[PDB]
Amino acid sequence: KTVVVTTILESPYVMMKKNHEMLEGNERYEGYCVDLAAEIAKHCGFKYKLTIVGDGKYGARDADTKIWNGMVGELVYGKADIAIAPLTITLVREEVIDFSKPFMSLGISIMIKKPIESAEDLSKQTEIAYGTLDSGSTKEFFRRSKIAVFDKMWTYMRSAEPSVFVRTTAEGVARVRKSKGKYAYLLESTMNEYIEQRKPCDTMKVGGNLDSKGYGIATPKGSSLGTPVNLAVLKLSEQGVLDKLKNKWWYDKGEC
Amino acid sequence: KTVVVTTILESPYVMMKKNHEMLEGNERYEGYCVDLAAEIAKHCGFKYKLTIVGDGKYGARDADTKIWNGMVGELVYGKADIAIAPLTITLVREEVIDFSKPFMSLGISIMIKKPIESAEDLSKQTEIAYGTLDSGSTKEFFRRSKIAVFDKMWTYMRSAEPSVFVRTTAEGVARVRKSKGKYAYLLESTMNEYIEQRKPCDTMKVGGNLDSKGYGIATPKGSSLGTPVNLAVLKLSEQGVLDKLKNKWWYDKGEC
Amino acid sequence: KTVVVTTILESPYVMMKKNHEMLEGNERYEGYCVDLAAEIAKHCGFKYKLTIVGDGKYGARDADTKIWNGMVGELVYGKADIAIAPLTITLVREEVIDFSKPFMSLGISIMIKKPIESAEDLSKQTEIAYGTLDSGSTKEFFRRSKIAVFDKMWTYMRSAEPSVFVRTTAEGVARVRKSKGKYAYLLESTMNEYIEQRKPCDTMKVGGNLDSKGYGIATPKGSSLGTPVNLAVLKLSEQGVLDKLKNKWWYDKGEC
Amino acid sequence: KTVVVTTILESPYVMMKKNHEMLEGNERYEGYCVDLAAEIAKHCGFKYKLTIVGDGKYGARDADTKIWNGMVGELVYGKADIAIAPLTITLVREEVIDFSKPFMSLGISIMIKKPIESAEDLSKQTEIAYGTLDSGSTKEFFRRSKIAVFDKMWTYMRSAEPSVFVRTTAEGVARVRKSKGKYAYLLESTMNEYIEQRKPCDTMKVGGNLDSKGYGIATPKGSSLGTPVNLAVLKLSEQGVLDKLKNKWWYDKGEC
Ligand SMILES: NS(=O)(=O)c1cc2c(cc1Cl)N[C@H]([C@H]1C[C@H]3C=C[C@@H]1C3)NS2(=O)=O
Ligand SMILES: NS(=O)(=O)c1cc2c(cc1Cl)N[C@H]([C@H]1C[C@H]3C=C[C@@H]1C3)NS2(=O)=O
Ligand SMILES: NS(=O)(=O)c1cc2c(cc1Cl)N[C@H]([C@H]1C[C@H]3C=C[C@@H]1C3)NS2(=O)=O
Ligand SMILES: NS(=O)(=O)c1cc2c(cc1Cl)N[C@H]([C@H]1C[C@H]3C=C[C@@H]1C3)NS2(=O)=O
Ligand SMILES: NCc1cc2[nH]c(=O)c(=O)[nH]c2cc1[N+](=O)[O-]
Ligand SMILES: NCc1cc2[nH]c(=O)c(=O)[nH]c2cc1[N+](=O)[O-]
Ligand SMILES: NCc1cc2[nH]c(=O)c(=O)[nH]c2cc1[N+](=O)[O-]
Ligand SMILES: NCc1cc2[nH]c(=O)c(=O)[nH]c2cc1[N+](=O)[O-]
Repeated sequence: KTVVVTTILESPYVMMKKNHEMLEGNERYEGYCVDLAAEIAKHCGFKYKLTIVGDGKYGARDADTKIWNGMVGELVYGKADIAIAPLTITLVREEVIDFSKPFMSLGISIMIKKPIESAEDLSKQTEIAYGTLDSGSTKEFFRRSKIAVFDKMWTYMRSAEPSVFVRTTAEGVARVRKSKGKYAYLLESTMNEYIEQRKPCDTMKVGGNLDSKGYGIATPKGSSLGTPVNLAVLKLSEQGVLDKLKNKWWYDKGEC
Repeated sequence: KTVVVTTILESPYVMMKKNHEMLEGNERYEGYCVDLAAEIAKHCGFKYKLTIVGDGKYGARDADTKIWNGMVGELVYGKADIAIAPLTITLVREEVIDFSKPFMSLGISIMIKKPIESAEDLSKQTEIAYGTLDSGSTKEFFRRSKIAVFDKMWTYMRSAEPSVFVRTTAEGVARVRKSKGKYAYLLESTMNEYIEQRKPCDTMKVGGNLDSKGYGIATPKGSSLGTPVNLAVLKLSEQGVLDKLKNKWWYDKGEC
Repeated sequence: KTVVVTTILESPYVMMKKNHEMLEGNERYEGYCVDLAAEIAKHCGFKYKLTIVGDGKYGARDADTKIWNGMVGELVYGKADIAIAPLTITLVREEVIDFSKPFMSLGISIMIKKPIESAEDLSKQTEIAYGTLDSGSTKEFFRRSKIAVFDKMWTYMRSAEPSVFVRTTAEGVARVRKSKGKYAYLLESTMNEYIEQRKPCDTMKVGGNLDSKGYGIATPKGSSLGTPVNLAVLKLSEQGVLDKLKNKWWYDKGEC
Repeated sequence: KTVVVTTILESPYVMMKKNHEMLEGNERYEGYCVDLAAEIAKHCGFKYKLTIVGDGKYGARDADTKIWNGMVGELVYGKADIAIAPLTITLVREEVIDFSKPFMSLGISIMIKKPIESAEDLSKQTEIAYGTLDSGSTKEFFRRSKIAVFDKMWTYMRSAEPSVFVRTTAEGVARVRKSKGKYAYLLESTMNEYIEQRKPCDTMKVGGNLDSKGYGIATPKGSSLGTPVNLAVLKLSEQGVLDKLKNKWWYDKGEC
């Protein structure tokens, strides 16, 4: 039986090809996650079909009806057999599905207009503003923080005029590019570097990751693909395959 | 029942108390892993007894007799119920034992005396020598690496005189401090930062991580502790506790 | 029973929530004294309701009818059970009501626009004018002062033109910000620091405190709350809670 | 009946006169506390006899025997009717004896040789050393402290070579004087100022008080001298008498 691989459209993980309208099957898509799916299938030996999640969400549960949307919902309700996507490994998600070892390491990073080379410097000064997404995991991390630096950041951002929070990541990047060095954006390190390697190459990632997270390949609880996929990720990590794929899709196809 | 925790003596993970002669039980030890064990036991609501691994080794499979030693041996042969230590998540270990999600991220870094800011700069120049251990993860990573930069680094190291390889990290740091800016050490980033934060403060860490690894909490295969321990690790990571413990034993206790 | 906690509307002690219309009860208020009331009630384990004093006055005795107004009136005439507010510990108030040990220390300081580093520096020179409230504790302190510096300051202020006395605190701060370094304001050190930590940040605090005063928690005479409240104040001061609460509402929420 | 006033020999509060062996009665002693006792007696209209505490201690429980020593024990066991001394208002003492409102404000301050202004700066730099007494309430303040600055200074102090903690305060000021700018002393603000005003006038108090404490007049619990002495202290504070006595014994009799 062929294995359904649910995933999401997000550059450079999964992207729609230039000549995709004429293509069919798995050839309509390309990216880091497509190559990762190919490597996992080669390691384990199964035939797979790539499918994009219908609602285009990573996955969350509502306190009202206790239902999961997105790829986590697709996994828990039997619609998909495996999720190969930039899905963050969280406790709430891990309670309902099985996560492999993280195949990519990320964290919260600072985006500026290409000095302030760390988070504490940005917190101290008020000359350069900084913002976060209007609603997201990074925003909740800032909200529920204990360290003094992040507490000061959150007290500043929550009570600030104009609203430094931004609806969507694209609007935040646009704000950073417009503000001619006045506004800094806080976001995931992987997306930060991806945008930094995009035209017109006017943004730069500065400093280190504020926290540490990871992306995992998720399977339903009690699935037969859990253990073999976990060993596949570890094998690809020690072989340097995962390092090669990140270099290819972030830098070899970069534009700077 | 009292769960036996197998552990190795490593700084700042598990060091002897300054007055361990006047103490008995788990009060004899302190460090990062002692606090981690305390929090893991608090989450799962059980009592434990810390035990230092007698062989003093992390764990590997014998080439001929196929017998594991170290904490991996203790878990495989039922001499312990958990291994709360900086145990690297690898493939063969994952095949014999169970690993949790990585509670700390590490990679190969460069140690220089307090001109070189990256591995590319290190490879291009020949003024400064550099090497790794005589045998271990770093040397095997450089031996099998197909990437051009690390391939060039390895072919330099193999054909360099005097020999750039050292017998143990202690003599590696010693040779770094004695060469007076004429030697770089390729070691784990955690040990790099720790030695950086020690007196007399004559070493620094340059560049990013060459690869990416992780330390995980090990548990015997088929144990009932694996899932609660994994959830405890995820909860501690999301609450910022692991952020605090790393900063405490690396920077707050630092002498620089 | 429910304990009535009379309070005054003063910043940053008790101020309205940014969206107090949507809220009700004790969640409708915020500030230093709200947190202090929460901790005091937690120590003594009682239920409380925050009520703003209707007259909007701290409390004084009428020289004609000998009737107290404000929160001192509420405590004397049995309209409240406790007064958790910046109430100054004075002689007549101590004669009518009971005060705890001072939970915060304050004095008379100098407010200048961001040449003078002490009160005697103000006294010796004449270029910069300075004054106090037209009616209040500071003017009376300067009036009946036998110390040479304070006596010289007072005899300058009395025989000065244009008049150096302001109607209220807001007018004094405004006159400080409308003189371009040609006017100094003599006010309480707590209000000095507060206005210093607010936008547009064009005022500073120079020199030490001219005298010593304290804010105390006031309880009705012959009540069972006095001794536990005094012990609670002492315990909170010894634990550093009072140090933290001032830092939060003065500096951690500052705008400079 | 004459009132017994227990005191402690401590400059400038209580001191022995140059011609004391010739004199008898209350004339054997002079200082800030002697003048304060005179003012309190005049306000309350009683005659008093000044006595020095036999063991020369302020007061502390001995946990094994549960017996108070010093002037606190003198008051508890009926030996003395009032204590007029630099007795800190603490939680443990307040439960057992009665304290008036504080007549003097003090705190922990930094003593240098006349570089660094504030305590956070001292914490950051490791060039200048600093340490408190081998015992006393300053170490207890530092240990219980949860703020990052004071906690990090405490962790520096605990693990420090050579031992920066000092046996006695005189040895501490001697070490500061001999250290020629290398060692800073942390102690009470009042004693800091007193030593600053004495020959050879080489030490200087710098920065601000780290915490806030106070000295109070102590009376046995449930005694008729409580409220009158409290009112006397308040009246003397509002009359400026306490300011005058502080100036007289710290500066008017200073030597710098
Ligand atoms: N450089 S990267 O973000 O593409 C990246 C990140 C990571 C990789 C591999 C790569 Cl290539 N493997 C590690 C894995 C190895 C073992 C230790 C942690 C997991 C299990 N996780 S990681 O630290 O999240
Ligand atoms: N010691 S550390 O600050 O570098 C550090 C490192 C890591 C942390 C948490 C911390 Cl505090 N959690 C992550 C975990 C979170 C979820 C995603 C990857 C694992 C599962 N692993 S990690 O990337 O190895
Ligand atoms: N830093 S502050 O003004 O908020 C402040 C001021 C003071 C505090 C505590 C704080 Cl946090 N406690 C002291 C108390 C402690 C004991 C000695 C005097 C009173 C009883 N009073 S204080 O010296 O008036
Ligand atoms: N300048 S000083 O240390 O001699 C000093 C310190 C203080 C004085 C008076 C003087 Cl002179 N009175 C105040 C008192 C006044 C009222 C408010 C707090 C107590 C009751 N306490 S204090 O703030 O501890
Ligand atoms: N960077 C990819 C990406 C991955 C995500 N994974 C998640 O589990 C999630 O809850 N939100 C994410 C947002 C993004 N994003 O668009 O920044
Ligand atoms: N704690 C550092 C450290 C951790 C290790 N963990 C392992 O699982 C391992 O096989 N070898 C290690 C060597 C070292 N080392 O000596 O740098
Ligand atoms: N700083 C708070 C503040 C506290 C006060 N307490 C009093 O007991 C009082 O009689 N007058 C006060 C004025 C002020 N003020 O300056 O607004
Ligand atoms: N008068 C100063 C002083 C006053 C003190 N009051 C106290 O209640 C105490 O327990 N210890 C003290 C030590 C000192 N000291 O540093 O000599």
